[PDB]
Amino acid sequence: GSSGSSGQIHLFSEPQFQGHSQSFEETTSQIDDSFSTKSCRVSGGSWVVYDGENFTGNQYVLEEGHYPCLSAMGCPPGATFKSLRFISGPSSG
Repeated sequence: GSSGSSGQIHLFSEPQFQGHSQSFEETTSQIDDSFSTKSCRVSGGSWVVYDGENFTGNQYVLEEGHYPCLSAMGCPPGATFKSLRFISGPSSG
């Protein structure tokens, strides 16, 4: 039906892409032990991170790029993502 540029997100427990790391190619609902994430890495489409489970609560999207810290992403100092939603952003049609 709809296909194009692949998408994926790379989360890192510690800032500067350090410490623990977790990548998600498909839409996630629960994070590994709700492991906090200070830095992330978007690649191919945007990604929404909800502090609540089942994509509930507040949502914070992320453009394509490299986020060394949270500030740059916008998220407040002390946010914990529980669910993820891969955004195909662009679509051929």
